[PDB]
Amino acid sequence: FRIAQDVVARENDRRASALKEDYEALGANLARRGVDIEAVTAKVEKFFVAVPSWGVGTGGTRFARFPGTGEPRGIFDKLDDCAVIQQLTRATPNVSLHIPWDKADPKELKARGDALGLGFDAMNSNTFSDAPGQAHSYKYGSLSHTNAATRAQAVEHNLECIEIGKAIGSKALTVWIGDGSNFPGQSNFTRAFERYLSAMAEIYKGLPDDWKLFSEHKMYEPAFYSTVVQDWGTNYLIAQTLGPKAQCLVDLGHHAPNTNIEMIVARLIQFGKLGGFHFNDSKYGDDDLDAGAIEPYRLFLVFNELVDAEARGVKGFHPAHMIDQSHNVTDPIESLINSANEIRRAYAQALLVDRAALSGYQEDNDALMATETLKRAYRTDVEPILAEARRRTGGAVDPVATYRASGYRARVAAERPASV
Amino acid sequence: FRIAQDVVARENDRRASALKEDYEALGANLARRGVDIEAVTAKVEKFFVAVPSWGVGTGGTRFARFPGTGEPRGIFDKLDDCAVIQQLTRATPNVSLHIPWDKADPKELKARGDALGLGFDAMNSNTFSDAPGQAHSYKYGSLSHTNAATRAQAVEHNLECIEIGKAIGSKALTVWIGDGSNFPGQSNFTRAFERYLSAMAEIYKGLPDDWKLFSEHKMYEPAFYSTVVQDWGTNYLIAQTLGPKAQCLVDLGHHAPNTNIEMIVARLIQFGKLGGFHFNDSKYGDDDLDAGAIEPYRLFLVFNELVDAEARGVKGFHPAHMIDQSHNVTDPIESLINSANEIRRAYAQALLVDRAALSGYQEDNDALMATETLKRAYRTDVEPILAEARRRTGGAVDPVATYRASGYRARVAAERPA
Amino acid sequence: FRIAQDVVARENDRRASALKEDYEALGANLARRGVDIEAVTAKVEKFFVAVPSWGVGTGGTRFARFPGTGEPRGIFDKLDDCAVIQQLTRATPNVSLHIPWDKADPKELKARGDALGLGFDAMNSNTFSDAPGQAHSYKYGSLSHTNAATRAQAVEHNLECIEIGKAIGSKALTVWIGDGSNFPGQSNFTRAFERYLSAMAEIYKGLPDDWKLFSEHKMYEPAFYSTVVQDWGTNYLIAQTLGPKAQCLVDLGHHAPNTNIEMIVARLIQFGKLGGFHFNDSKYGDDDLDAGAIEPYRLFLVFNELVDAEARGVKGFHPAHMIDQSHNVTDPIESLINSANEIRRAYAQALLVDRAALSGYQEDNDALMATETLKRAYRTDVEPILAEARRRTGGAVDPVATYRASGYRARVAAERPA
Amino acid sequence: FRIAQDVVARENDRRASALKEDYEALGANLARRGVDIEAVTAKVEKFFVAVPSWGVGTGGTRFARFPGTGEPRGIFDKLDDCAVIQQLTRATPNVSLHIPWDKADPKELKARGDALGLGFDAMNSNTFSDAPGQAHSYKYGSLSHTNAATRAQAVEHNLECIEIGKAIGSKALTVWIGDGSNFPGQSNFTRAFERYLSAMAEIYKGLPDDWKLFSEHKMYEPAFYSTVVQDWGTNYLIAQTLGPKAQCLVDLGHHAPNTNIEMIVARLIQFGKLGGFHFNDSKYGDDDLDAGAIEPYRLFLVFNELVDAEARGVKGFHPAHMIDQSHNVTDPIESLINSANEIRRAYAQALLVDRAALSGYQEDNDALMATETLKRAYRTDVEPILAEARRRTGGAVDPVATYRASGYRARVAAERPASV
Ligand SMILES: [Zn+2]
Ligand SMILES: [Zn+2]
Ligand SMILES: [Zn+2]
Ligand SMILES: [Zn+2]
Ligand SMILES: [Zn+2]
Ligand SMILES: [Zn+2]
Ligand SMILES: [Zn+2]
Ligand SMILES: [Zn+2]
Repeated sequence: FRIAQDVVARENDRRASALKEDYEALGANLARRGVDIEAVTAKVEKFFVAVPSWGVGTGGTRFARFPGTGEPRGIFDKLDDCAVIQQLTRATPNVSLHIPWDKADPKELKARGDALGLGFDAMNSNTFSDAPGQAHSYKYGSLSHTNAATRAQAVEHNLECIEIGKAIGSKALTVWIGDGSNFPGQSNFTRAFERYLSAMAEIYKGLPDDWKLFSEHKMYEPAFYSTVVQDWGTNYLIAQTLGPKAQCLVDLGHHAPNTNIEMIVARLIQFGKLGGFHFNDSKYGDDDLDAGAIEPYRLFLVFNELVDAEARGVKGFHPAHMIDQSHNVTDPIESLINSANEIRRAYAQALLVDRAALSGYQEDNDALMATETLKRAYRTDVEPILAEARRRTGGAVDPVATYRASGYRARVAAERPASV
Repeated sequence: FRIAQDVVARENDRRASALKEDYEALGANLARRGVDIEAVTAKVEKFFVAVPSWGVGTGGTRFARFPGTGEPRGIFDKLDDCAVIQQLTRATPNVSLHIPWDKADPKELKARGDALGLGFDAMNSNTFSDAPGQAHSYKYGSLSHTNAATRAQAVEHNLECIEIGKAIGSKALTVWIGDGSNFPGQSNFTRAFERYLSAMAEIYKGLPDDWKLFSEHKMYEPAFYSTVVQDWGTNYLIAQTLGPKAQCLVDLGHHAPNTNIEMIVARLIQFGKLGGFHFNDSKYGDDDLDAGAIEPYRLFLVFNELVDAEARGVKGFHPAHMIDQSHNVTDPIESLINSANEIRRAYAQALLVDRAALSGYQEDNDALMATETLKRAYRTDVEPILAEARRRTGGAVDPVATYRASGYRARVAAERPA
Repeated sequence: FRIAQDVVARENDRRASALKEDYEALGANLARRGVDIEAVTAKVEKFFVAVPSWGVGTGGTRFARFPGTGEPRGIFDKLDDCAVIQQLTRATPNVSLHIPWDKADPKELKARGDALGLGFDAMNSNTFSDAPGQAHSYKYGSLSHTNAATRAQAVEHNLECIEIGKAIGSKALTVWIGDGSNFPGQSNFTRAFERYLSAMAEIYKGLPDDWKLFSEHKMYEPAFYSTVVQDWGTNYLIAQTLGPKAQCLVDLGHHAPNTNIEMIVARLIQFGKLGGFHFNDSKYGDDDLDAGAIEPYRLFLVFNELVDAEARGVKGFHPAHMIDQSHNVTDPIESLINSANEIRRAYAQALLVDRAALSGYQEDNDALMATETLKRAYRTDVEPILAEARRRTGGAVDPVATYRASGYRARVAAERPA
Repeated sequence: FRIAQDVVARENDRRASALKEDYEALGANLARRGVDIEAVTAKVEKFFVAVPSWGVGTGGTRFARFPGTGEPRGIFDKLDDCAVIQQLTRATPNVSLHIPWDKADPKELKARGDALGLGFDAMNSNTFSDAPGQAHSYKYGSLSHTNAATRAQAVEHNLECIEIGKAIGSKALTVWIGDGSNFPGQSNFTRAFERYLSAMAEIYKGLPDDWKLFSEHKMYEPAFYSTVVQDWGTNYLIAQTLGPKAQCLVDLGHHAPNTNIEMIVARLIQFGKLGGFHFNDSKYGDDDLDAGAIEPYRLFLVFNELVDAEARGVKGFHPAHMIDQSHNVTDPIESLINSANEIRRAYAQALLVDRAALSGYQEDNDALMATETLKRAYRTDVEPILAEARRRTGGAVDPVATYRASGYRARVAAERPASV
């Protein structure tokens, strides 16, 4: 236990009356709306989202990285911090690894995860940066590089990510590369895409029967003119061409300005190619900010589509969700905790939508009442639901508050010497 | 001849000397670069782009419309003006009609075209506005409207466009609707798209083998929250789903800010779904401005993908090129003329690209030289070639100058009600 | 009374039981946060936003207009509909008129307003479209047109607006123009701005001592390349140059993609040039959609700045708020009603912000808690406070429901032509 | 000479014939247009743009950095590299330093400059990153930070930059900070701006009589929610508040999507607050790509505004232009060489515009001929002019090729230690 259980008990107990009071008042409100709070809380308790191992360390920009105290160094420190998030929120039982950043003895990794109450989600390859001793540089690309040997090296690396994953209980490989161009003419759009497809096919072959291969699109950065896997369009083409085990990941901040992202999610669901959604928020580009800190309604609308599919069924709908953020000015553990909270909030509110009435208003072209139908769910403060769900599953009523009272940050600060 | 042949001759002779000097100098420059200027002029003389019948009249915004003098009244006046663009540029031999705005007797349309020296490009259906006497309003959609009757009506209108088209020489149906929503929840994305797909399939059945069914995506406007056919991604799903004769249409100004459009072009070409282009320029949204008036380089880069397609030997690749612009503050004829000129300008520069050298710099990851290889073609002032091509084919060295020296605007201003 | 009072009371009783429960519960919740739900309600009852006389009529785009039943015709019909919005929501006691659209005997407008329980807000001049019998077209601009006569005509019209407003009680003139260019070179940015400044100076001279002159910026549309008053930066230059009675209007959907609108509001407030805010919502451009229907948090954040201004004790702060929306796919009356409610919602949420706690987290750079302090206020469902505010002031608990139960649309649909 | 003269000579002679044919042809074409080419060349050979010392090193993103061979070791190697750019383009006689990065004995900096034929442009302060031993971190800001001692520390640093500048011949301080917030509520917008204005006033107070203070706006990055100096509006307010010596710097890639940047330039000129223009090119955000590589027409339109200023007779307009770019996938020296060329290219075309005819078309609202009048200039290939200008001033007819023929990169690669 990273956080002392008595601390959690103590903090949860001092707030129990306040929680009960809010949970009952909201229950009566929902009752009058033909909604059983219990059924909502039970689904909220089972909604999980994978945490990225690299998310608990302080992020930065090309201009600077301002570390806080107790920076986790290495996958072990990182797992230890991810455990706090899971313990207090009970919404992140699985961690997503990144190779080579988190390379370590498989057996040791698994053992550490099991001891912490954490599992492992999709593996993440890295061919957007060069590692020491690497024979071929990825400066000009990897899987789509013009040099065959470089592509081969990129493919072999992704294969190794699978072998590591197979050994720790993982069932998928996410592939996000920087590949693209910064100048017009630098790359031949079609030929680079062909090279990419060809290299991905080889990785696809190394896929066990129960594994999936996720490709992630991004409009720009690190490439500033063109990017091989630039949008969900190219992303769909990829998934369809690779096969059944290949699907597309939709990362909120990876789209052009004003893009209707929730429609992209619905389009992928329909054609059974939505592998999963990567949560974060943005205002300008791929800001990788805390989920819901900028546009919480947008987040709700995305979840509205997920819930529609989750309820109405849909062939091939088994999303692998993950938070992908950079925490440059906050305590990384606190931001991930509140972001996971935000993700469950949007989920919970999506569950309140009256699907029948909505469908009626859409059929009648009653736009005002259709949008109002969503707003009724969205405007609902489901915090008591999120907190109770946490309380019933070993979590903290108020995660951040509990995390602060535990002095966890100061503790790892004493154990982890900083640069200065 | 909408324009007096003597006016054309006078204004050409007035610029002949200068064109000879410019053409020979560029000819010499290109020879040093290993390019035969005659081979380019020959290709430029063959590049054509369709003019929109509805682009010959002054356009407007939701705030106002400020018509100029001699506004065309009806499709026949419009064809008369389109003939001027063709006569002077020799690059716009085909007119794309819009129904029901251009509804008229087929035989007459065909005859007028033949007399003016104009053919007919793709037909354009219109279910994004209610025509008088219409049974069902498209207020809430057409091909994807929730009401079955409204959808059938829209389907029927599209089939009718095909009938009118067969009788006048058209070989394609362009489908662009405003279908979408302005509010979250108003529509169910998936079901709306399913309806659209079923409707389009019905239209596909009635599509002749010598025709192409072009669907056109747009991010927003008229719909401000979501649009059924919002981007090329959906456009590809549509075309793929519909059949070998269904292709995607790419309108330059119909994309999200900063979208790399030339890549969209390359992607569609690779999967054989690039039906054609709708040229125009923009800076903010779907501004429908004169081609290359805002970003001429982007226009060159789009054409760079087109010229590369041919070089890479892509089979059956014959995209239909059409200009889709609104002229709110200029003489629609001059704009269209210069827009067509700009399009040909971009194409000619693209032809100057040293494909071998570019391929070499791309393989060796010499980004600087690869970009400079494109710039060397783009920086070349190809006006001499554009002017010569026009001259050798009956056009004007300086189209707009000739157009103004004829007093055509004043003329039709006196023949048409103000 | 446009809406039968028996209906208003019947629909309120029908929901009076559920409301009391929700109200008491929120009251209890707020008390635990050290907030007296009555003080909040008291201030919400006093928050007003003006309604545009042109907003009650169905809006459209350059592609089509899909009118509904009983479309109002003329100012008097529009005032009748605005009265409904005011009666049910009690948040729109003032109407903003637009000339020449609403030109009519001032004495009559004044009387009809007093009878309907409506006042008149800022006047709106119209030089972005031509009226019949107009001597000079505004095709190429109005207050900044190169033609002196045209600028003079634009100035007189605005002066005329001031006069009509002086007779009906208005205290401000709002000037939004389309003036700009669609092509590079068409306008000399500086010369054009100079002309605008000089002309606005003349309109300023016709301002009574207690009036305000509001200049409204807009990035683009109808001008697609450049706009004389393109952003708040240029807007500030205008207000600072004209004088103390000149201020800037910030319209939500008139900004570039991703712009931080709330910072703009704060900057203008800091320098005393925030004349007022124009509410609506958007996703792509100047969509003019219902306020908060797309991005409610942004709406809330704008109000957070408005509320903080009072908290810091900004002197002379009296913004003239107004709704500026286009309703193309819903009953205009219904949309304006929910827009006004959404506005009050953001306002009430802004009031719930624990300023002491917030400044505390800002001071010690506790970003996470600072942002959570806002969220605690924003996430709070204040509908009961809004519904209770309307009930106590003669409005409806569920305005749109009451409106639909009254059958008002069918009524005016019968009294008015199709 | 960084580049041997026999090489520059040989390469020039190799291209003399083609240059002669293209220049004389163009000259004739211009004569037929009523333009004397010699007059353009004479103005072109005197147009200078300052080069950033931090631009001759390979740049990177927050994802990776892929250095090339011969990366400059310190400021002295960097000046050496800038000397090559100057020798070959003859368009970048001045270098802009960045403190503390370029810290060194002012006497030695000045001496190396004079020795290489380089002058020093605007000084650049750095409070967007933490240098060793600071009493306070700029993590949450610098000049607008809530902590008084932190702001005082940033102020002092800027004053030190001025002292170094005065010792080496600089006449200005460029201030660009990262200050802002990544979360709504994190900063009180107004309080932060007030703190920034007060602090900047103190820096202003340290300005010599003939120095200028340039404040540079930027929409986002590193801050992803709000930025203190976010746009030209805020920038104008700053310059007007500080005084006559304070002006605004306009960096191309620092504006929101679709922004009309040329108008901004016009607006700042009209009110006398355009201190200078930082050149680069972009497509998505602050891409910092080679100038004119993405949108050459927009570059031309910016110059059109600069030149129209002289046409309208603006007095005392002497803007301080600088290139501010990041070269992640090219030889920095080559990218800087071609960017400088592109800038002179756009400047030359702007000089070719028929202002007389243009003012006529603007007055009678002939939109079409007005736009075509600019195009007739922009479409003109002025390369021959740029090349001749370089030949006349000791530069190379084709800088990049001459640079490659010299083998300068391999030479410095064998002299400079790669970081380990
Ligand atoms: Zn991701
Ligand atoms: Zn990302
Ligand atoms: Zn189109
Ligand atoms: Zn269009
Ligand atoms: Zn407005
Ligand atoms: Zn507007
Ligand atoms: Zn800069
Ligand atoms: Zn920058």
